[PDB]
Amino acid sequence: FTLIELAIVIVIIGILVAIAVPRFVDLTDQANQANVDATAAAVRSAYAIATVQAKGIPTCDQVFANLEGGSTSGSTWTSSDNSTTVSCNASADTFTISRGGKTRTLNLTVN
Amino acid sequence: FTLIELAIVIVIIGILVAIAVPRFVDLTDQANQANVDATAAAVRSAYAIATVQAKGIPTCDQVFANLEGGSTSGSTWTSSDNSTTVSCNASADTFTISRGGKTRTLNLTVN
Amino acid sequence: FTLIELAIVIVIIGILVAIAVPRFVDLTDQANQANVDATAAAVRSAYAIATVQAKGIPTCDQVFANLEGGSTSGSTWTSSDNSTTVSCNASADTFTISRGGKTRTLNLTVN
Amino acid sequence: IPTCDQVFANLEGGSTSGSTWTSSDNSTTVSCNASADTFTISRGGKTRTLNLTVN
Ligand SMILES: *[C@H]1O[C@H](CO)[C@H](O)[C@H](O[C@H]2O[C@H](CO)[C@H](O)[C@H](O[C@H]3O[C@H](CO)[C@@H](O[C@]4(C(=O)O)C[C@H](O)[C@H](NC(C)=N)[C@H]([C@@H](NC(C)=O)[C@H](C)O)O4)[C@H](O)[C@@H]3O)[C@H]2NC(C)=O)[C@H]1NC(C)=O
Ligand SMILES: *[C@H]1O[C@H](CO)[C@H](O)[C@H](O[C@H]2O[C@H](CO)[C@H](O)[C@H](O[C@H]3O[C@H](CO)[C@@H](O[C@]4(C(=O)O)C[C@H](O)[C@H](NC(C)=N)[C@H]([C@@H](NC(C)=O)[C@H](C)O)O4)[C@H](O)[C@@H]3O)[C@H]2NC(C)=O)[C@H]1NC(C)=O
Ligand SMILES: *[C@H]1O[C@H](CO)[C@H](O)[C@H](O[C@H]2O[C@H](CO)[C@H](O)[C@H](O[C@H]3O[C@H](CO)[C@@H](O[C@]4(C(=O)O)C[C@H](O)[C@H](NC(C)=N)[C@H]([C@@H](NC(C)=O)[C@H](C)O)O4)[C@H](O)[C@@H]3O)[C@H]2NC(C)=O)[C@H]1NC(C)=O
Ligand SMILES: *[C@H]1O[C@H](CO)[C@H](O)[C@H](O[C@H]2O[C@H](CO)[C@H](O)[C@H](O[C@H]3O[C@H](CO)[C@@H](O[C@]4(C(=O)O)C[C@H](O)[C@H](NC(C)=N)[C@H]([C@@H](NC(C)=O)[C@H](C)O)O4)[C@H](O)[C@@H]3O)[C@H]2NC(C)=O)[C@H]1NC(C)=O
Ligand SMILES: [Mg+2]
Ligand SMILES: [Mg+2]
Ligand SMILES: [Mg+2]
Ligand SMILES: [Mg+2]
Repeated sequence: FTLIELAIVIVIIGILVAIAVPRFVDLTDQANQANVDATAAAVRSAYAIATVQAKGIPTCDQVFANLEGGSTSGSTWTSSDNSTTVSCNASADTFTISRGGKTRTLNLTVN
Repeated sequence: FTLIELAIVIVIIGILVAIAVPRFVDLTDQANQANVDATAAAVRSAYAIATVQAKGIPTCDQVFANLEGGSTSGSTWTSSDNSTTVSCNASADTFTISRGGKTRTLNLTVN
Repeated sequence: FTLIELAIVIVIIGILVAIAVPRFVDLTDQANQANVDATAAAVRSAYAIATVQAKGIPTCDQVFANLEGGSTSGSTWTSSDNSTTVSCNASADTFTISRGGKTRTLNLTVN
Repeated sequence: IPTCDQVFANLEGGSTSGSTWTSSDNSTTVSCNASADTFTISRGGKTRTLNLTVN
């Protein structure tokens, strides 16, 4: 390369640097909260559907039977990507929904 | 970097900019209205259930006992995320449901 | 940005596009039908309650006195969001319930 | 269902003249055919079509 071309390069490098560039940000807290909230809405609907199926107060299993996005092991349901959990305390008439420390609780009577 | 690579970069930057990009929009008015409406539906059902429990006209507390998503302090119920409110005027036979300035009123006889 | 970063961006844009995305659909016909049907159920109950209050065949006004979700101007009742209408033809012993072109008719004797 | 103008109101990088939006550097175009429930996006002969119901 000629000295002129190198001089031009030395100029242009200095100008294509000293742009702004975005930071990466750990937005997983906000996303986890929305996941927990959307899951809580789904649990309420799944419970409501279960009260028709049960013709009365539903069992914990009847509620989780109506959730699509995951699998269940006795008294708990887990999203297929394992981070979101739902669980009953059937004696405490309560569902807890949680993901990455974000959490929500539904006080729905269940057996 | 060579001058050719910088020239190519100067071209491509100018083309990956001058896309469209969406505006963020404060859609909280539309969402607040839907929250107030969904809550109003819940209050009507909670009231209807309360008329069976009460075997007659229900008390303001008997109505709020049938709402899941929050807590009550005398004559008012508040969503667990505190922005949605329901309140009785038991002398005025009225429930008011409100959130972020969006509001609805139910004229249900209560004591 | 380097040419490599722009190349990576050109690849990833092409893959985050060419997802599926849902269509918006005007489901207002199905929702309007359900509104008309739910309102028709309410009119039947309001009429039945009115036959006890009247100790006989009720007046058109005695029937609408038992409906919560709206207001009345002589011989018609309108939802507080004005789109759903109920009206008597007291000479034709008929109530018509309608919303957005969806309609239902109840042949209940009234005066 | 939104109008063609309500859709373009939400795009930042350009301007609109009835039924079309154009990037501020004028080469990228978007246009509605509101009767055909379609948006066409194009630039320098490269093109894409979205079948979204609009009025
Ligand atoms: C929901 O299903 C999913 C998959 O479908 C998953 O498997 C979940 O976990 C379970 O998975 C297995 C069963 O399918 C595990 O074995 C386990 O079962 C649980 O139940 C066992 C029998 O009730 C229990 O065993 C005990 C016992 O039999 O008494 C309880 C104690 O561990 C006990 N130990 C002591 C010291 N008291 C013995 C123990 N003995 C000794 C000396 O250590 C055994 C014989 O070694 O075992 C299991 O311990 C277990 O609770 C279960 N996973 C767990 C919790 O490990 C399934 N349900 C859920 C949500 O757990
Ligand atoms: C519903 O429950 C939730 C939580 O479960 C929440 O706590 C709500 O608010 C209340 O919370 C506390 C009680 O649990 C507060 O103390 C408060 O109580 C209300 O009732 C008090 C007694 O009736 C009342 O006190 C008065 C009084 O005793 O007369 C009323 C006046 O304030 C009065 N002042 C004057 C000048 N007349 C006195 C006052 N005196 C002076 C000289 O200032 C006191 C002695 O300092 O107090 C309280 O004022 C209060 O109304 C209540 N929160 C509020 C409203 O602050 C609970 N209910 C709801 C919805 O409020
Ligand atoms: C139910 O209540 C709600 C609110 O509570 C709502 O107001 C409804 O609509 C009514 O609202 C007003 C009354 O509160 C309106 O004035 C109107 O009243 C109706 O009754 C009037 C008197 O009976 C009637 O006026 C007439 C008349 O007096 O004869 C009838 C004719 O219009 C007549 N015109 C002619 C050419 N014959 C005259 C007219 N004269 C001329 C030369 O034009 C007048 C003097 O200008 O008026 C009204 O016309 C009206 O029917 C009523 N709203 C309407 C229908 O406009 C209330 N009831 C319902 C459901 O309507
Ligand atoms: C979107 O906005 C941007 C800027 O905000 C841009 O301006 C776009 O282009 C338009 O810009 C002007 C209007 O703001 C132009 O005038 C033009 O307007 C269009 O509408 C005119 C009236 O509807 C139209 O005129 C007509 C007519 O009035 O009938 C249609 C024919 O041209 C007609 N000719 C004949 C032979 N039938 C007459 C013509 N008569 C003769 C004898 O020639 C006139 C009187 O000379 O004119 C215009 O022709 C035009 O369509 C519009 N730019 C264009 C298309 O030229 C704006 N909208 C878009 C996207 O176009
Ligand atoms: Mg139980
Ligand atoms: Mg009372
Ligand atoms: Mg009659
Ligand atoms: Mg159309």
